[PDB]
Amino acid sequence: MAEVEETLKRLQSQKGVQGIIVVNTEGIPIKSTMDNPTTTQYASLMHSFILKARSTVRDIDPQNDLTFLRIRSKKNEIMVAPDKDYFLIVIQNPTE
Amino acid sequence: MAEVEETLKRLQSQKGVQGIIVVNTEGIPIKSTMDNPTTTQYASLMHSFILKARSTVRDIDPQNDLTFLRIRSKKNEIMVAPDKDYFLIVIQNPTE
Repeated sequence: MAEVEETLKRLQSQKGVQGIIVVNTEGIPIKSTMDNPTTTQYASLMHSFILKARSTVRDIDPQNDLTFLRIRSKKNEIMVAPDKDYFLIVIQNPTE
Repeated sequence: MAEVEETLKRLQSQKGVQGIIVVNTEGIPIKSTMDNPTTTQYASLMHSFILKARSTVRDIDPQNDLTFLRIRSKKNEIMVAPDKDYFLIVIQNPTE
């Protein structure tokens, strides 16, 4: 938990970050700064993102693994990837 | 089409590139450098990939549109995004 808190501090301290969400293996948002309705949705939505893309990646090759999933949108970029036992979600302005 | 072809030559000319594929909205790989079975599979799950995320993003909000899909793997990084009427896919070694 502290790990995410250490990164959230610098993120929320810098300009560009819109909010950081953290979901556990159970699916519950252990921590989040986004909106109420925006967090609850992102929790499952994001969690399902890596879950869906994962089953697909397996088709890309026999021996593969997921460790990064970005999606540059029109509003902002939300970084999401599989962690030890949780799903990190970093939302902020676009970089591309 | 030519645009993608111009970028393919340079890519195939440089190291790192594993293989580039060019699929349309219908599902026909106008261009491909990978293997026979490797192309069909890639172009197969390709359309299924965008259709998967595009279906999820709809939950994030009403007004939006994906324009970048990157997935860092263990074998290589596969980046794909929506084009004029096709889906460009650049496969090569990892960058980050």
